[PDB]
Formats: sequence, C-alpha cells, structure tokens
Amino acid sequence: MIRSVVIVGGGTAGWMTASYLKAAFDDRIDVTLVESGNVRRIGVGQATFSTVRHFFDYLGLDEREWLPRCAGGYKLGIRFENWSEPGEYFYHPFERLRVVDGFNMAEWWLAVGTSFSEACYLTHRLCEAKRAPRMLDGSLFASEQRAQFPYAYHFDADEVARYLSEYAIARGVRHVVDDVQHVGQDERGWISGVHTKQHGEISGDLFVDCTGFRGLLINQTLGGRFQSFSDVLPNNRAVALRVPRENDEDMRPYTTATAMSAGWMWTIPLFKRDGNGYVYSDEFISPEEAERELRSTVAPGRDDLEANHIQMRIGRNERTWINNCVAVGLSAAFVEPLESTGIFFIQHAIEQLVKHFPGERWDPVLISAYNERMAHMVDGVKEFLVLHYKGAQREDTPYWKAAKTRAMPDGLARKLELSASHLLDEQTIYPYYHGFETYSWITMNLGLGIVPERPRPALLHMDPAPALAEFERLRREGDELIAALPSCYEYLASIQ
Amino acid sequence: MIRSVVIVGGGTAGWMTASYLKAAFDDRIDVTLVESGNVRRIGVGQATFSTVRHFFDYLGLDEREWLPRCAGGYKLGIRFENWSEPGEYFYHPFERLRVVDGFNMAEWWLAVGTSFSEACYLTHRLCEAKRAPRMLDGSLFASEQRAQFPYAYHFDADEVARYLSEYAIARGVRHVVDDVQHVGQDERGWISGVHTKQHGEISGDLFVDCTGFRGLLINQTLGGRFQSFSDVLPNNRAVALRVPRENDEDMRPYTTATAMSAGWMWTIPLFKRDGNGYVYSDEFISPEEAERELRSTVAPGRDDLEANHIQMRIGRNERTWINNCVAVGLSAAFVEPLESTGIFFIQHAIEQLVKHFPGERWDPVLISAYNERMAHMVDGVKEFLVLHYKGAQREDTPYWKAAKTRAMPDGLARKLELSASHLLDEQTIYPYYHGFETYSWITMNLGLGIVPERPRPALLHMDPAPALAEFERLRREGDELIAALPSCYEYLASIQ
Ligand SMILES: Cc1cc2nc3c(=O)[nH]c(=O)nc-3n(C[C@H](O)[C@H](O)[C@H](O)COP(=O)(O)OP(=O)(O)OC[C@H]3O[C@@H](n4cnc5c(N)ncnc54)[C@H](O)[C@@H]3O)c2cc1C
Ligand SMILES: Cc1cc2nc3c(=O)[nH]c(=O)nc-3n(C[C@H](O)[C@H](O)[C@H](O)COP(=O)(O)OP(=O)(O)OC[C@H]3O[C@@H](n4cnc5c(N)ncnc54)[C@H](O)[C@@H]3O)c2cc1C
Ligand SMILES: [Cl-]
Ligand SMILES: [Cl-]
Repeated sequence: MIRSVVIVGGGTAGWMTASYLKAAFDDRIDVTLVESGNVRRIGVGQATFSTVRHFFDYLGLDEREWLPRCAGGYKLGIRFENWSEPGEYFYHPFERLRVVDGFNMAEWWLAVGTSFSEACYLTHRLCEAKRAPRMLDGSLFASEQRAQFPYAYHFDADEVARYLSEYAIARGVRHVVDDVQHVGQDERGWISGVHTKQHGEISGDLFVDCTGFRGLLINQTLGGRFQSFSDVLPNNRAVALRVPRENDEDMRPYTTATAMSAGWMWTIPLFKRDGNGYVYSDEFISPEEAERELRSTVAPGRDDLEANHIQMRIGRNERTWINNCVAVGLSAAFVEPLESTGIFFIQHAIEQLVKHFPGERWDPVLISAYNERMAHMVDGVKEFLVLHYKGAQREDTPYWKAAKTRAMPDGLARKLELSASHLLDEQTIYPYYHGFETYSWITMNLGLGIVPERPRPALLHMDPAPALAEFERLRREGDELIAALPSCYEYLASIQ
Repeated sequence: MIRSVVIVGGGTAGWMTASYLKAAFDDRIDVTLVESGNVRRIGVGQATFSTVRHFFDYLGLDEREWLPRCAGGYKLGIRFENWSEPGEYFYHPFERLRVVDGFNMAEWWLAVGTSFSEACYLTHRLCEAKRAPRMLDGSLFASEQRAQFPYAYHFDADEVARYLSEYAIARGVRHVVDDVQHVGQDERGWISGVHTKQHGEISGDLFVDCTGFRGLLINQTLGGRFQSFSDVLPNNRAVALRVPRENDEDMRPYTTATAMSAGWMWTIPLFKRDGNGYVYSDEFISPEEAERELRSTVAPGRDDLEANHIQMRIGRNERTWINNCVAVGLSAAFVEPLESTGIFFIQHAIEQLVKHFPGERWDPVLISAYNERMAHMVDGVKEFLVLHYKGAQREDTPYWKAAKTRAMPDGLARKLELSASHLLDEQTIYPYYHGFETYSWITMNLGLGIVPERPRPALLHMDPAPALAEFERLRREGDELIAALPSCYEYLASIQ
C-alpha cells in the first residue's frame, strides 16, 4: 500500500484531483496540494461535457448546492454558427437519437424529412426557447432519465477551483501556498520531493503534476515527450472578453461556437455575464488583429473591458504517467475548446487514476494500460475536432481554404469516405473511449454538411409510418416542454 | 430500388435469411430459395449465443411457440470441464457482473473472496441445480431484465430449419427443390442467375450464398479468397453421436465443453436426448481413434448408435459480399463450435445485410463497410477462441503441448500480458463487435487460470463491506432461486 499523494498545482486540475481522491479513499490516503501564490490559474468562463454530473455526484454534491456558487449556467449543447452556409446554424445537443424499427431518426430523417437537429432532437426547441432543463419544482424535464438528456454546465473556472479547494481542505487535504523551485529525483529518476521557497521539501509516494501548460514535473523534470497536434489543428492562441449581459432573459442554456475569419469564437453564458473568446491560429491573424475582430463582434466601443490573451500548448504527452508522476490537466494534454473537453480530460484522467491506483509494487503493465487509455481519450477527440474543420463548407479566407486541404489524422479519410455514402455508427467512429458517442459524430457531419448522397436503401423497402409518427411525437413533446419549462435564467435565479 | 433476392441453400442459413427478409420487408421484397433435395444440411443438435432471442422476437415468435417444435432446451452458459485437471470445471454463464463502488465483482473476488463463477454469478447455482430460467407461470427468474441474464438455447438444427421454411413459405417465399448445376455471370462478373436441373434459370437482383462449406457462389463462382485459421486453430474435423436420455431429470440447462485427448467434446442437451461431438485435429488423432474415444466416454458398447463424421472449413472469406452476392453461414466463415457462434454469425450477417441492403446503385462504400463488420465479427471470436487454448493449463498429450506453443493472432500477446497484471476490460478486449462482452473474456481467463498476480491495488485503499454484502446477496438470492424454480425438464415438459 502507498501511504501519500503530492499534488503540484491549484487550478481546476489540482483541486478536482484532491477532492476526488478524498471522496474515493477518505482517510486511507494522505493528500497535500502545493500551489503558487503568484502564478495564476486559467480563470475564464468554461463549458463542460455530459460526464461532469458524475464527478459532482461522486463528491456527494447536488447541482443546487454547487452551481450557484460558481456563477453557473446550463449547457444543453453547442450551437454551431457560420461554419458552412453564411448565417446558417445548427445544434450539437446532449441527447441520444431515438430508434424506430432498427434505424435511428437521422437515418429516417434522410429518407422521410426543417433542419436535421430541429426534426430529431427535443433539445433543439429547448435551446431556441432558452428553457432550463428543470421545472421550477426541481424535476428533470425528461419526466436514469438523466442519461437520455445528459446536459452539462457553464461556470467560472476560478470559482469552481475555489469551491473545490474548500471541499478538499474540509476533508483533510494539506494546503501549501508556495512556489516549487526545484524537483528532486532519486537514483532511478523517480521524483523524491518538491523543494519550496518557504516550506522546505515536500515528499510523498505519488506526485500529480497539475502545473498547466508548463508541465513542471512531467516535461521539465522527467523529459516526457510532448506530441504537438499543430500539423492537423493549427489554432494556438486565444483572446477572451467578459461581457455583462444587459438583459437577464437573454441567458442562453448552451454554448455557441461561431466561425470567425481565422478561427472561431465561443460564447459561454454565465449567471450575470457572457464569456467570449476568439480561438485562432497566429499564422493567419495577429493577436492584435484578433482582439479587434473579437471586440467588433461582441463589444464594439467597450474599451473599459480588458482583453485576456493566452497561448495554448496543443497536443499531448506520449505518456502522462512516468515513474511516480502522473500529469492531470493541461500538463498532460490539451486541444482547443471547440467541444469543451478540458475538464472532461481532467475527470477521466482522475477516475482512471483511481482505477489504476498504484500499490507498493508499482505495476508497469497497469501503468501502461493507464497511458493507452489517456492517449486514446485525446486522440479520439483530436480526430473528432479535425472532422469539424473538414466538415466546414466555408472557403472565404485563407484560413478556411487552408483548413480544406490540411493533412488529417490516420483514419479520418476513411470516416469521410464512409460519411459520403452513409452514416457513421458505433463500429466506424473512433473505437476507443473518447467521451463522444455515435450521435455526436453523426450530428456534426449532418449539421456541417457531410451528408450521405442518398438515404439508406433498406428504408425504401420499409413502412415509413412509425418514423413519421415519431417525428410528430418529437414536435409535439417539444411544443409541450417549452410551454411548461421556466427560462434558463428563471430557474437559476430560483436556486441562488 | 432492387426487388428480388435469390437464396441458394436451405440449411439454417438459408431459412434464417428468407424469414428475416420477409419479417423486415414483407411484400416489398420478392424472395426465392433454392435447395438441393439430395445434398443434406448440417443436422446436429446446436447451442446458441445470447443474441438469438432477438432473432425470434424480430420474427414475432415467442419461445413457448418455437422451442418445443425444435426439440429445444435451455442454455444458461457453458460448463468447461478438464481444461486443466481431471474432475475440475467452471462455468461461462450468460450473466453480466455486478458493479460495486466502481469495480466489478471479479475485481472484488480477487481482493476479498469458492470458485469465481460460484461467487459471482447466480447462473452458477441455477446450472448446478439444473433449474429452468422460468417459473412455471412463465415469468423470468430475474423478477429488459432479459439483458441482465441473457440465456440462450439448445435445439435440433433440422427442426429449426424445417420450422423456419414453414414460417417463410407462409409469408410468400418461393421454394424450389432442385440442384444448382451452373451459376451464370454477366460481362462484369456479376451473377446473372442460377441454372437448375429441372426448373431452368432462376434470376434476381441479389444472390445470397447459403450453400455451406462449399461456397458455390462466393468461392467457386466468384473466386472469393478464403483465409484459413488452421495455423492458430488446427481443429478440422468432428464426430457426433446422438445419445437418448434415460432419466428426463438428467436434463442440464447448459452446454458442456469437455477437453479430450486431442480436442474437445460438446454435450448439447435437447428435449429427449443429448448430442455429443468430438471436435479434433486430424494431425494428432485419426477419425477412427476419435470415434473410439468419443464412444468410450459417452456411450460405451452402444454400437447401435451411428457416428456422424464431418470435415470443417475453418476460417473466413476476405469478403463475404462480392458483386451482387453475399455469403451467409458456413459459406462465409466458420470457427469450431467452442463458444456456439455459427448461428450468431448467421444472424449478425443477416441483421447487417438489412442495414446495408443495396439500392439500384450498389454503393461500393456501403458494401465495403459490410465486409469490414463481417471480418471483425469473426476475427474477434477467433482471437477469443485462441485465448481458450492458451488458458488451458493441461499439457498431458502432444495436442495440449502443441496448443501451448502454437502461434497466436496479432493482439493476443498484449491481452495475455495485461491479464497477468490485471483484468481485461472494455478498452483492452477485442475492440470491434464480435458478440462477446468484457465479462466473457474475464470469465474465461479466471476459469482457465489466467489470473492477475495480485488484486487491484486500489481495492486495498477501500472499504470492503459493500462488496462483501453483495457477495452475500448473491449467495442468498441463489439459494432462493433454486428453491422456487422448476427443473429445466419440468418447465419444458409444461409447454410442449
Ligand atoms: C482559452 C482556454 C479556454 C478553455 N475553455 C475550456 C472550456 O470551455 N471547458 C473546459 O472544460 N476546459 C476549457 N479549457 C481548459 C481548462 O482551462 C483546464 O482544463 C482547467 O482549467 C485546468 O487547468 P490546469 O489546472 O491544468 O492548469 P492551470 O489553471 O494553469 O493551473 C496551473 C497551476 O499550477 C501552479 N503552478 C505552476 N507552477 C508552479 C510552481 N512552480 N510551484 C507551485 N505551483 C505552480 C499554478 O500556480 C496554478 O495553480 C480552456 C483552456 C484555455 C487555455
Ligand atoms: C460439427 C459442427 C457443429 C456445429 N455446432 C454449432 C452449434 O453448436 N451452434 C451453432 O450456432 N452453430 C453450430 N455449427 C454451425 C451450424 O452448422 C451452421 O451455422 C448452420 O447450421 C448453418 O449451416 P449452413 O446453412 O450455412 O450450411 P448447410 O447446413 O451445409 O446447408 C447447405 C445447403 O446448401 C444446399 N446446397 C449446396 N449445394 C447446392 C446446390 N448445388 N444446389 C442447390 N442447393 C445446394 C444444400 O442442399 C443445403 O441445403 C456447427 C457446425 C458444425 C460443422
Ligand atoms: Cl476545453
Ligand atoms: Cl458454432
């Protein structure tokens, strides 16, 4: 049995790890977190993925408890705007496709169909009407049933870290505010301790590197190799603004991803404000040009509002677990937030760290299994993201022209051939766990315009009546839900 | 739209296809089946896999209806006997493992455990007590709930074909009893029709090859390449006996697979009798030697009983769909019946044929996707079967010594390495659909003796109480079920 964990870094990565370890092992693990008082954590508004409910449940926290304390909002999906036809948008919702007579509604839609997402998903209407996913009495709109409509959240990154540090400290995590200046290694290259400015050497059995892009332990100390995705995903910078929303009722229960001239822009609706960020490649636009284009789009003349500029390290470490060090968060990997995966990567890395937790005999076969899982998680998402750029039909600036001809990860060419003939499915998407399911791959293809040439031929041999009835049910149930549900803001105000 | 299907062959493959097509498309497809009046279909007692319930449900047939008409029995799993030492055994049941605090009962069994199957599965007790999976009132023991304990069947192959021909003919399948003498091809190599002795040319749009090992269309006409698995799975012959049952209550609700001196032997319990078959490699034992060994084991002195000798073609076509011809059943592929997969391959080929049904354009991308799916289906099983021979600890004859050192498929080595350290899971088993789930891979490993060196270290850091309570629940629920359920025979007698 290993006795102690030392976490270096106090961002979302560090505190999620601390909290989860305590929830998992309680007093059967000792945990110390060391974080700098002067190197700032990434603090923007952030979107999450559908698995995030599980993390809070596991911690024993109800959404009514944590969400208001993190300036929280609801994410039913992502609205993708201006990617193909100008002014055309669509939704990528957290909602599974229904199945009629062995075929999902997307197959039926192609045969007997109004946009795809509007026809096939309740969530589409909920978004258009800016509904909350809960009735005022707190009950889920589905009436677990949470899996069928697995909505996620928007929140303030600083606040969630602040809230989790409190959770973790309340449960025995030793907290040290100091800078790590040197990382000690023993005669085998294993980490022996971290040397701080004012608290001496801090030691333990297992070191978790949550130091962000920097990768102080995994890269700077251990020589872990970082594999860049720039060749297939060139976006490398971001500029963000925090914009107050004059209207409450304008609060949208979804993230928006708007294609810009040389990248794309997020809109993440928090409780009293919207975060906006322009993710771009500095090969096609300067940071200054990018700030100007962002400002023009969301806050013209608002020079009172400060712009936050960030460089991104895009890609992943070959191995996120080397010797007795595991990297969690941006130290481990990162891709642009086009599908809100940052916190997903953190949660999964942590869940899997618990599953692959080391005993006193560090098992290299177990560690290698952990490393494969982490590689597949990010590689699957990388491939899914490249699909977004390949699906985008717009070709109006040098950036979009270059996205059209840019090299692809292995396997994506095949998925694009398949997609021109028929829909991807469980057997033909990326086969290893990467968060996303079949409906996500299909929805992006259909929304962006990668559409089968013709419907599935089997369908012509079948009775269309049950599918047509299902489409009618969906439109009907939609109508009813938007009449019964409070607005996104309404519900949130009622739980503050 | 294509209109007409011509099936050549009236074994299980042919009639399953005919029936399923009618159930799927009704009068929106024309189907003709041509079968020889003098080449016999494979007629032994057969075991099935868990998906088979879906096939009968799809046809609209309740088990009370079809099972008695096929001399049917229940299969709750497979009892593996003597794969290591004489008198030792374990079950591979159709039952999913329960999960406690994020870990399945197998992981808990290694940490806090009585054999593995006995500890972890209700089905173990049901098999030992020879229970039926249903109460006399017809209700499932689980109280869908059918997925949690997805039992299958034993039946007579001739009877099921006979029963399905009736189903299909009742629904408009044209039936022709004749020999196909020549298969015609157009200028492009596409099949134009099949020439019979007494009924002239029979034509259609789509040709299904259900001619068995022979592959009259797919191999003899089209020149499809057949990929042999003999290098990794040498068994190439079988000899079978049909043995009447003295005492009805000897009827077991499972298949038995007993390792023999140069292969293994099945016991398949039908309603009035047991089928027994010795599957073997003629490199290590002659067909005469094999018959003697079989006779000695299950029916000594019973020379009234006729032995049925069969050569097996083991492997798969590179492509089961070429031009306008799709191979279904033994014409497509076959592996030894160690895990009862023949009918499973038929059903999945058919289900996927409906999904990939061609339109007038014959989309080559769609066909290619079908071929990949069929290749994976069989390759996954092939790898699982080699695992059985690699896990077998016995080394007492040249056959078993040779099984120990025989070459493996790519990918298995890595799975064996993982297995010595920790349990396989969804990410580390064969990744494409091949019928079997994680619990099957794990259960075979633990049953055969491929056991992690030590329990999962994470477990030592956790409270064992909930798992211990679950084990107790399982033992308790087991006790109750064998007291409440009728015998396998009892229930079957009550529905004849
Ligand atoms: C522009 C942008 C947008 C994003 N949007 C989303 C989104 O919408 N949704 C989502 O899920 N994710 C998003 N992400 C990812 C998200 O920011 C991270 O996943 C998450 O906040 C965790 O970051 P981190 O904890 O790994 O690193 P950081 O927040 O950078 O924390 C690093 C920590 O290490 C400490 N540290 C560094 N060096 C030392 C040292 N020498 N001694 C002691 N301490 C040290 C620092 O003090 C700090 O506490 C986005 C990222 C970027 C860059
Ligand atoms: C020893 C053994 C044990 C098995 N055990 C199991 C088991 O336990 N569970 C399981 O699921 N599967 C098992 N299988 C597989 C099972 O036999 C088949 O999957 C299933 O019965 C279908 O076989 P088939 O229809 O493809 O071929 P066959 O039964 O061989 O049928 C071939 C048909 O083609 C016709 N035909 C051939 N040539 C012509 C021609 N020129 N003109 C007209 N008609 C022609 C024949 O008349 C016949 O009707 C086993 C197989 C073997 C060999
Ligand atoms: Cl992200
Ligand atoms: Cl079989």
